Amino acid sequence: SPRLDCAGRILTLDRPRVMGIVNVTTHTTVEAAVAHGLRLAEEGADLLDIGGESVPVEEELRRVIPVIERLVAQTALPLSVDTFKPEVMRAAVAAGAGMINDVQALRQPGALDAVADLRVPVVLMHMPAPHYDDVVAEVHRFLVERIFAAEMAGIDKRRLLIDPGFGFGKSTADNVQLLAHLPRLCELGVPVLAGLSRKRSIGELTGRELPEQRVAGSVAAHLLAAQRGALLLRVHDVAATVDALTVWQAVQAVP
Amino acid sequence: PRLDCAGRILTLDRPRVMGIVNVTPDSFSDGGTHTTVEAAVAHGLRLAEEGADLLDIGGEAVPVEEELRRVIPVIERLVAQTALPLSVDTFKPEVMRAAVAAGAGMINDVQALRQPGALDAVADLRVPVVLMHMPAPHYDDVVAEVHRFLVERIFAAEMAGIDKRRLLIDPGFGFGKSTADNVQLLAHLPRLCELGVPVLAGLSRKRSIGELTGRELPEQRVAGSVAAHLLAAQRGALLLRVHDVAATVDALTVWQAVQAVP
Ligand SMILES: Nc1nc2ncc(CNc3ccc(C(=O)O)cc3)nc2c(=O)[nH]1
Ligand SMILES: Nc1nc2ncc(CNc3ccc(C(=O)O)cc3)nc2c(=O)[nH]1
Repeated sequence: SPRLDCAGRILTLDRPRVMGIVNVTTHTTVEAAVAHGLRLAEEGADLLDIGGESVPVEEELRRVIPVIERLVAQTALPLSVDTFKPEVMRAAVAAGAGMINDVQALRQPGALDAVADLRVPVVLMHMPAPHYDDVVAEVHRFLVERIFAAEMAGIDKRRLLIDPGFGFGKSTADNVQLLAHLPRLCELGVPVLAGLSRKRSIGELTGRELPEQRVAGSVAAHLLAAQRGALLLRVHDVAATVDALTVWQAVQAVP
Repeated sequence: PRLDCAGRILTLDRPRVMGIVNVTPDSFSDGGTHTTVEAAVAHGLRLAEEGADLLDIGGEAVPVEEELRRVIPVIERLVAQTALPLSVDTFKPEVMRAAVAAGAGMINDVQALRQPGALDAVADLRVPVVLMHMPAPHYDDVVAEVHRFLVERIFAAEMAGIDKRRLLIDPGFGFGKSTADNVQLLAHLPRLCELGVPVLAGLSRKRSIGELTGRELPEQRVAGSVAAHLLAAQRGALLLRVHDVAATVDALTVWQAVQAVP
């Protein structure tokens, strides 16, 4: 099973794990984000993903660093930094972040070299909605190219995670196709992370217009993603996703 | 399966949702300004708005006269205010007959027509019937024992003149079953689907869900129940008996979208 060394905090993917979303978009903003990350840790998150973007590096650092510093001291959970900027990647890891969550899959100038030096795990996400002749084949080809580019830069394959990037330049039909064909992405030999949390495609499938109305559909999408091979799930609704996976694990355990 | 619920058709081309409507004073926040009937009707209407495919009305040891007093006015009001099929959750043939006369289109029987007169009552009514298993006792093989019991009740119903096409079966999750027995039955649910009759599963906010997730209160068991019901549908169940209708509907809709991909 994949064993991820998140700067000393081990994340073991022997079973699907839960990555709690901590959005940090001022002391009162930092305070709210830290309290939320603590709530998600109590709800059974296996990892916290800290994001301060959607902006200049120094602004992104002002938001993310105090949250990383406080959460690394107050929780024993691995911490992920959601950024595509190499200067943020280096500074966040210096602050205590144990993983890089990169929507740009190390395509920003200097990201490859920055991460090669850090020895933390890295999520290689797909983001190009454009027309796809075959979204599954195109996402697979892109992810192969990024795995190889990371390996050529000196990043050990065992530090890699991949992600189809649900909702990034993808129609509802493209997202459903990627979820249904998720086992094809699991053949790249690297753990797959799926993030469908309260996303527009969940809302379109269920007719739920607002993010918080999409919890039931998101918990179901994440259970299906885990059934189809995903080993990490990026969610807002930690306790609910934990309960869904626990029930499924009990059923799956029956010989 | 196409179930004719006294004129209201329930098509089981996909897993369907049976909304739980409990007609008991205890089931509602007793402020003291609403009647029990009024609260149960409003709840059944809310579940219909949430996308329930059928409502299951239950009044229950409850004396038969009190059971009738609870379920009948609720059935009369819901049959007029919704187009959904209505199930009556009862083991008493007097309630079965009266509920069908009031507008109920299905009988949901925890006793699988074992009460004296239930076989006769159902044979005459020509409405679908749920045959549930209820004996927690020690089981040498809970799956084999539940399967045998259900075979015997299907046979008994057919021998009484009840057309096989009007039957549904149900493993009775939580009825004389440990958490381990319930998990075993859910995991081995495809074995029950081999009997050629639609399978109903009800794990809604049940103690076993609470034990699996560490959720002490019924209302904290929603996520675990929605997951159990999705797994039951993946494993062959065509009907799901739930409190959390909108949430179960959303889970099944996402799964249907994924399943539809060739
Ligand atoms: N690795 C990873 N990181 C992410 N970071 C932010 C986000 C947030 N992105 C959005 C994209 C689309 C939508 C949408 O509503 O479709 C909402 C948020 N997603 C992910 C993701 O899925 N994977
Ligand atoms: N067909 C059918 N009807 C039912 N009626 C009442 C109930 C309520 N039964 C309970 C049994 C156990 C528990 C529990 O918490 O274990 C709660 C309710 N369940 C069903 C069911 O599963 N199937």
